[PDB]
Amino acid sequence: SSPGIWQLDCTHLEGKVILVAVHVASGYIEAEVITGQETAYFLLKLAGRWPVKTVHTDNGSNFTSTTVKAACEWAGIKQEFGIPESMNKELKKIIGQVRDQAEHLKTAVQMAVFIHNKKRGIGGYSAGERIVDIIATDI
Amino acid sequence: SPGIWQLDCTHLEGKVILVAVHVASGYIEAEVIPAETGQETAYFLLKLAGRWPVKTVHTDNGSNFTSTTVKAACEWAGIKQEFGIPESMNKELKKIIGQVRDQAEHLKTAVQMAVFIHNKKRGGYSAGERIVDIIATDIET
Ligand SMILES: Cc1ccc2oc(C#Cc3cccc(CN4CCN(CCNC(=O)c5cccc(C#Cc6oc7ccc(C)cc7c6CC(=O)O)c5)CC4)c3)c(CC(=O)O)c2c1
Repeated sequence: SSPGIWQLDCTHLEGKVILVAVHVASGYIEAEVITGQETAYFLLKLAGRWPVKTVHTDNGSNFTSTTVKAACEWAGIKQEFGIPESMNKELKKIIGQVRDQAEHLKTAVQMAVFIHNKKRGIGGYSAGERIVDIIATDI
Repeated sequence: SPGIWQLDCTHLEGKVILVAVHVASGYIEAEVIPAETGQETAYFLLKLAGRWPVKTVHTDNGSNFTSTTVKAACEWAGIKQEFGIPESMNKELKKIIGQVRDQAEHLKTAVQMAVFIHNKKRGGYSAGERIVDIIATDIET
């Protein structure tokens, strides 16, 4: 039972910070180029869109943001340390494939997210379909 | 109507709030645009299409037909912009936004709290469960 289990991490590119959330069971990702207020905002707007019940991070930075805890409490997210970067260097390759189609890094990040979530291998389901499948199976 | 959406704008506290509605489910996506249209709308649409099936976006004025960036995003992501929109849920949303406004320093935070409530509440099924139900019923169909 991992419908609402997510992984949260940072990555960096062109001197900017990319927050990345991974739905662990599906591989589905959401990201944004941005501190604690920013992380809390990102988590709230994630949690309004998917079932978000547990978020795992692997360092201490999110345990020291008062707004992040406030977001956790408001939305009912347990923020837990540990495990339930192949994804960040998979996201970075795609960002590289597209970087010249957009003026802003923002945009190239979101095109890369698009491709990651929509792409297949050939057959089966994309990450975007799996997360919907997982959730639909759930209720 | 799996990938059918309608896009509209609302205003609070001197700000603009882009609001995307998945017509069949009532599920909504919103964001406080710092500016007004243009590359803000194109970015919002690209994010949206990276998350959901977005095939047809309906609007009922001419504003989005005059943005080259919006047109570039429609064609990058495979979204047909279509005019006409044949409901009152900017109304609802601001109702919830008022219920929570004192819980957030920033209007955008309070908008996103309103989206949360609208999508999760009921009863039977919430908008958030329906859009998933509708989409999962479809992949297997
Ligand atoms: C083919 C194609 C397709 C798509 C395309 O698209 C584009 C584009 C674009 C673009 C154009 C212009 C501009 C920008 C970015 N612009 C926007 C505003 N940006 C301010 C951020 N500002 C906070 O993020 C912020 C600021 C302050 C506060 C917070 C917060 C919070 C918060 O959250 C909470 C959650 C829960 C709880 C309990 C509390 C909180 C709180 C605290 C509270 O409230 O109590 C957040 C700056 C940058 C982007 C292109 C063109 C291309 O590229 O070729 C393109 C091409």
